Formats: sequence, structure tokens, C-alpha cells
Amino acid sequence: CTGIRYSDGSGNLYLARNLDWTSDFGERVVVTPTGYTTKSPFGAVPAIRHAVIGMGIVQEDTPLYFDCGNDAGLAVAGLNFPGYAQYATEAVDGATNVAAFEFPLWVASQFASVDEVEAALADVVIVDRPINDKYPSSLLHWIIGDSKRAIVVEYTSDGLHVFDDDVDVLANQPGFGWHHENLRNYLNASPDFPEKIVLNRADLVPFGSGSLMRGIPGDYYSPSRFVRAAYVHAHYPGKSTEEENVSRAFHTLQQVAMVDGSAAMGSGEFEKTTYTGLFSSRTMTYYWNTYEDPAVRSVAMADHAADGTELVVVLEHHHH
Amino acid sequence: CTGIRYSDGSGNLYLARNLDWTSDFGERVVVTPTGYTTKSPFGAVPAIRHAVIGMGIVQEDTPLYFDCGNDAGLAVAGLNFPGYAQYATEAVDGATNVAAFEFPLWVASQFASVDEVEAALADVVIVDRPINDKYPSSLLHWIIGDSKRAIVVEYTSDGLHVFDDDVDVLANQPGFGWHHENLRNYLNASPDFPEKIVLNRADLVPFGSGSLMRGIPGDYYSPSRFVRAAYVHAHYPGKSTEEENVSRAFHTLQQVAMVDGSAAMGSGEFEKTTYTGLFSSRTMTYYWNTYEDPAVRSVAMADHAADGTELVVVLEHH
Ligand SMILES: *CC(=O)CC[C@@H](C)[C@H]1CC[C@H]2[C@@H]3CC[C@@H]4C[C@H](OS(=O)(=O)O)CC[C@]4(C)[C@H]3CC[C@]12C
Ligand SMILES: *CC(=O)CC[C@@H](C)[C@H]1CC[C@H]2[C@@H]3CC[C@@H]4C[C@H](OS(=O)(=O)O)CC[C@]4(C)[C@H]3CC[C@]12C
Ligand SMILES: [Cl-]
Ligand SMILES: [Mg+2]
Ligand SMILES: [Mg+2]
Ligand SMILES: [Mg+2]
Ligand SMILES: [Mg+2]
Ligand SMILES: [Mg+2]
Repeated sequence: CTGIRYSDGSGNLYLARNLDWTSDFGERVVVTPTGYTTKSPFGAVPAIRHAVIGMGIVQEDTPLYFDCGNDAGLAVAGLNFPGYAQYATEAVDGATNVAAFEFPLWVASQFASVDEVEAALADVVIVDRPINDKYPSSLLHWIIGDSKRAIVVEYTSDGLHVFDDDVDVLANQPGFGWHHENLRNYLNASPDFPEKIVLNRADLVPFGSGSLMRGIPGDYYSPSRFVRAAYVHAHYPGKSTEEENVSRAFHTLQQVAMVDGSAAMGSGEFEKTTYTGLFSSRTMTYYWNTYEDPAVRSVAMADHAADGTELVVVLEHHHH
Repeated sequence: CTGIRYSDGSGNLYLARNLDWTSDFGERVVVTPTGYTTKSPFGAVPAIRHAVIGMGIVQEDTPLYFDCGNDAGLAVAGLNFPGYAQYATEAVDGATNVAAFEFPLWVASQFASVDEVEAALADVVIVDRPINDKYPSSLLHWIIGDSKRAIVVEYTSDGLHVFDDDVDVLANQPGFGWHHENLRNYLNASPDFPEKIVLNRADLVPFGSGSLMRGIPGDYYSPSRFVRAAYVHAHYPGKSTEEENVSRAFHTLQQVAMVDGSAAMGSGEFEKTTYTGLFSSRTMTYYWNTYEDPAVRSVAMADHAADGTELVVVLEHH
């Protein structure tokens, strides 16, 4: 999985991710309205302050989000981090104790900006408290973004780490500081076109575009996707329309997507981009496409009872 | 630009390509029917033996195809090759003199298999004879495919050469022999998952998938796209349904596509994948999407009069 955060220069947030896996999870768009009665193990989510829309599943009358955005312009995505993620084994008195499964719900239902959730994270403990035993307990890290900036949250054996994500991307393991340092191994990667190099007495001109992009890796490994996504995302020109910004998400994530046959997991099955999802605060809409159909589908929070009392598992969508 | 050829194991051909450029060409789906009166400068295309569908433009009531397939399951795509392409400046008496602009029309309108066009190519001179003065004269090479195999045609200062394209892909410069030899620089690239390496006394486990794909380049340079496409295309599992094979084309070509900002041309403008097109002989349908809209659209040849007398520039599509 790879996630990205960006804006349009006019205060609107776009946060998008690939869900890469060897099978699909049965996920749907889920709306969590402001009147929903929460089921928060340690009271971190006492009520829904901001309505939430995103992709996930419902278990135990609880929304389990893979990624989601709220009606105040804040969004979050959870990505796999096994080997590094290690949550607290118990809640701590006085802390804001957040069960891992509800961490995205906590971010999006409680806060309206990265400043606010960053301030709240000063007291957070993320607890290994599974929703139930139907899936292996999660081992995740998260990217959180608003129109201004992104942060990355990693909870490991030495506790909570919050990073300034100044490249606005996230992939999988290892930890964020490792990937950020690794960017320093690609300082000669550039989109620029050189007209002529002389090497010794050889006049060398490019075959075409991309001659100084050489070195950006094309493989599916997590550190490689981080570098490749950081390059493509940094260099994509800012856009001012909803349509060009939707197109930016899907093109950028297609550059780090996984297709059949190219990389196996230990099972021997091939990892593939099962869906690509985008939250837009400008239109309070969740957009997505899937491995089987690249056409973009969408769900607008304005079409659903976001002031209602029940989780809405959305069955109808626009533009396909 | 990158092109691919594959089949479904049941005799059906899929040939697809990205059109990468700094601007849109205004291309449309063009059907050339068997009753169309040709405008072939040296008589290479005297009549349309097989109806053709593909993406291109029409000038002087002549279909100028970027890529196309015919009603017998043969298809062809033209990709940029400047610096290397060098056509004949005049027609050669006694040869099959094919104007470069009509080369894809010649392949698709005259022949029913790669065997047939390969035999005909022994006689061919490709001539620099522009359609008109509007565009710079083309400098191209081509991939030609049927359900059995692909060949690459390059016409250079060494003349016409036909290559056995046993990796079923094509990109831009340099020549096909160069790229084919370059494949030998990526022999350790693999999709396999290794459980555990020991380096000296360090136990090394993958972070996740892709640990042995390291080395496959991710940049937009032509040789890099050739290697990356050759890897993805070689390892994509064969599929037996139309839906899965359509999906295979668009996913494979998204792996080598170009998006805004990542690689500039000399002008300083960014090269982008403007459209991705696929010809399917199973359904005699041309499928495509565009930079602005990833939804797949399609035109079926059967919805147009394949034995009519006029070029059809399609507007109504799925
Ligand atoms: C490519 C990747 O990074 C893969 C991530 C993918 C497998 C994850 C991302 C979000 C996860 C779900 C989050 C919500 C719940 C959490 C449950 O944990 S528990 O409470 O400890 O039991 C596990 C199930 C589920 C649905 C996660 C499943 C794995 C994810 C889809
Ligand atoms: C990424 C790439 O490889 C880009 C290739 C792109 C620029 C080419 C591919 C097909 C070309 C057109 C083919 C048909 C005609 C041929 C004319 O040649 S002429 O008769 O010598 O004048 C030039 C115009 C046109 C439409 C070509 C334009 C360039 C291409 C779209
Ligand atoms: Cl093995
Ligand atoms: Mg699915
Ligand atoms: Mg080129
Ligand atoms: Mg266009
Ligand atoms: Mg005549
Ligand atoms: Mg007939």
C-alpha cells in the first residue's frame, strides 16, 4: 500500500491510497454520522463530532476504516507495518487510550485539523484491543492530513512517534525515519531534459524524456515505492480544479500500483492493487476504482444521513 | 510510447499501446472498410482486403493510423524512432513501395497473419513521402502481431530489418537489438518471495513483496520502459476471458505510463500518457482510456459497415 496527501492551493484536502493485497476484503464505503452511539473501549471516541466517510467494514456495530475523511477537511489512512508496529498491551490511566481498530475513527470523528490531532497525540496510547478474533490483530501505521500538511503516526516497541511528513507520502515498513533518510540516496533524480553531456570526448544526448530520472526504482518493494511515490508526488504540478485533482490521485497511485504476476507474497500469491481510494474535502466525496474496473466511482457525503443515528453502509454510487 | 502483444491461448489477439506525448493529437477511432477507394502513392495499397479499426487521424481522405487491427486478427502500432529511422527518399522501381504514413494501413489492410506480412516485407521499401505539409515527417518503427507472435520492423540507414519480438513489447530508441541485449542486464529480477537470506552472519528477510524485483528501473527513459514492460508483461498470468484480458492491457501499460511532472522534453513540457488503446480480435473491438478519464471506452467494428465505401470517424461509443 502507498498513500499520498496534497492540496489545491485553495484550502482543499486530497488524501488517497492504494490497497495492495492478495485478495479483497469486502470493503464498502461507510458513513459514520454525528448521531451514532459510539462503542469506544476506553472512551477515546465518546461521540461523533465530525461526520466521517471512507472505505472499510462494519463489525460489532463499529466502523473499521481502512482510510477516511471527515466533514471538517481532515483525513487518515492506515497501512500495514508488521515487524515494526507494536501497540501497548493495556490502557494507561490518564492517557487518551485508543484501540488500534478505532484509530482512524478517532482521528476523523474528533478533530478538524492536523494541529488539533497532533496536540491530542501528546497523550495518546494505542492499545492492542482487538475488535474480535475474526482477523489477525492489526499491525498498522497511519498517515494523517489536512489541506496544510501531513503527519505520520508509528507506535512501536518504544512508544509513540509522530513525524512531519514533508514528502506527503507513506508506504509500508521500515519506519518513517528510515525512508526519509533513504531519500538522500536519490539526489540526482530529476525530470529535467539535458541537451548535451560530454563524457571524455563522447557527445551524449538523451534518447528522449527521463534521462535524469535514472535511478528511481521500479520494483514493488516498500522502500522502492516510498522513493518512487515521493518523486512522482513531489513533481506533479499543482492543480486548481476538482477534476484535475481527482485525476492527479489516480495517476500518481497508478505509478506505484501492483499488477498481477510481478511480485509474490510468501504464500506464492501475487500482490495487486485491489482498490485505489481518494477523499476530497472540496466536494466531501469519496472516489475509488478497482483492479477489475478503472472507471472512477464516487459517493458524496451530502447524499447520506450524516446527521443520522446509524452507520450507513453505502450501496449506491455515482459515475459507473 | 510502449506497446505490447499477447493472446489468450485460444487464438485471440490483444495488441495495446500508450501514446505518450506533451500534447494531445486529436486522434479518433477510424474504421477503414473493405469498400474504401484507396489513395496509395505507389500502389502498395490498391484495395482494402481486410477491414481495419484503430486510433488515428484522417487527412486527404486517407486514414493515418497510430495503431490498428483488422478483421483477420493482425494488428500493428507505430512508435517514435527519430535518430534511427531513415526512410528511402524515392520509390524503387520493382519494389513494394510503401509510404511511411500508410505503413500500418498496408499491414492491416492487406494481410491476415504475421507469416504473410513477414513474407511480403522481403520486397518492401518504406518511402519518405509525406501525406501533406502539416506535420513534421514521421520517424517511426512498428510492432506487428497476431495471436501467434510479434515482429518489430525498423527501417534505418541499414535498410529494413525484421526482428523476432520474443518479449512481445516495444518502446522507442535505440534499435530493437540494443534493447534485446539489454535484457541480459536484469537476469536477477524475479517476482519470487525469498523466505530468508544469510549475508555473512546477518539473517535477512524481505520487508514484503518485490524484494527480488530490485533492479527493475522505474524511470521514463525508453530503455527503462522496455525493460520494465518486458518484465511485467512476461510475468502477467495468461487469462482466458475478454474482461480479464482487457484489464491485463490497461494494468500492464499503467506500469510504464507517464504522468504529469515526472519527465520533461526539450521544450520543458512534461510527457504524459495521453491515451491507452487496445485492439481485441476476439470481439473485433478497440478499447481505450485517456489521461483525463480512466474509464474504458470501446468501439465495436460490427457496429459500423465494415464493407462500406467511406472511412468512418467514430463519435458514438461505449
Ligand atoms: C497494503 C497494506 O498496507 C495492507 C493493509 C491492509 C491489509 C489493512 C489496512 C487496514 C486494515 C483493517 C483495519 C480495520 C480492522 C482492524 C482489525 O484489527 S483488530 O481490531 O486488531 O482485530 C483487523 C481487521 C481490519 C478490517 C483490518 C484488516 C487489515 C487492513 C485492511
Ligand atoms: C510516444 C511515441 O512514440 C510518439 C509517437 C507519435 C508522436 C506518432 C505515432 C504515430 C504518428 C502519426 C502517424 C500518422 C501520420 C504520419 C505523418 O507522416 S508524414 O506523412 O511523413 O507526414 C505525420 C503525422 C501522423 C499523424 C503521425 C504523427 C506522429 C504520431 C502520432
Ligand atoms: Cl521459491
Ligand atoms: Mg474488490
Ligand atoms: Mg521518446
Ligand atoms: Mg485526448
Ligand atoms: Mg485507384
Ligand atoms: Mg463481404
